[PDB]
Amino acid sequence: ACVHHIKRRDIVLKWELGEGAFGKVFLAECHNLLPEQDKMLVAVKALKESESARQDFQREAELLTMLQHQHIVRFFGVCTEGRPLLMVFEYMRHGDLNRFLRSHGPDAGGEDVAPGPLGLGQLLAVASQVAAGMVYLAGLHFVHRDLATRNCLVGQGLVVKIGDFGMSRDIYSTDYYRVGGRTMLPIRWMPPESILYRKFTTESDVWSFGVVLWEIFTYGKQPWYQLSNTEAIDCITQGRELERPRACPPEVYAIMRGCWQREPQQRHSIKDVHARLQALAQAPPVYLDVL
Ligand SMILES: CC(C)(C)c1cc(NC(=O)COC(=O)c2ccc(-n3cnnn3)cc2)n(-c2ccccc2)n1
Repeated sequence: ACVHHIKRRDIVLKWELGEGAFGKVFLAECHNLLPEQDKMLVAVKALKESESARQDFQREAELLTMLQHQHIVRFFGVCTEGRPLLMVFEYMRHGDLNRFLRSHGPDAGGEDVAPGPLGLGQLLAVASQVAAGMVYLAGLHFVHRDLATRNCLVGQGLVVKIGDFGMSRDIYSTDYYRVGGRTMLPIRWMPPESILYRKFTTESDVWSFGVVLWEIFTYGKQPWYQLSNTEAIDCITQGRELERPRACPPEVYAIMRGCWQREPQQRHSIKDVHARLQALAQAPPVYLDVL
């Protein structure tokens, strides 16, 4: 295929970062990858096992290459020469966004972030970048089907990027409802038409962003954490909706409710939601203090 390739001798593994059921991730040095950077760090996902998995690897590499954008996960290329098959990603300091949110919550500094909880303007900065990525995917008419903070990485300078990780099914297994045997539905992020009728569209993606907007202002709490999976399915289908968090100002909770309209056709577009959040994010301290 028309993906970029990387020679094994340029890659040098340092240590393991994480281990899913279908993939290990390592930190590694990569030589001669970029022009200005002779020696840079990278994340290296190694494929596990099977003849069926070799095809899924192929599909990922193609999708990732053609769907590159400032706020989508950065992908350099593969290493086909000799097993195991490697995928080279850009290394992201702070890990996934859920972990980052939990570590800087109201439960009581650093290089990238001030001490204590994240500020209103900092929270809105994260919401805007995640929103910016969904405008790009909506534009090309690709549906994510599993948008959450656990599938968002954070880097140096608090740069946030959207992805889709198989490690999330192991680390955050509680966030999925198992069905059939090998299927896993993230019911707490899904709209009514997805749960009942099993239809996923761009409108079903906006609902999930509303739930992602709720995650951020709760500093990474699970939606409907008090309810079990079956209790949560009853709750969403019967039209009951999440509360406004303590950190969330009224103006921002209006944007969540905007995403949560029952009939899909009456929900707001992702472009208009981004417009509000980016405008709100870049607003001056005088405006945001009275917000
Ligand atoms: C563009 C979008 C969102 C539609 C998409 C993206 C992916 N694939 C990924 O996200 C994969 O990423 C990593 O494996 C990864 C692991 C570890 C790291 N890192 C840790 N520390 N630093 N980096 C960084 C990436 N898709 C996919 C498509 C088909 C099948 C499966 C997945 N679909």
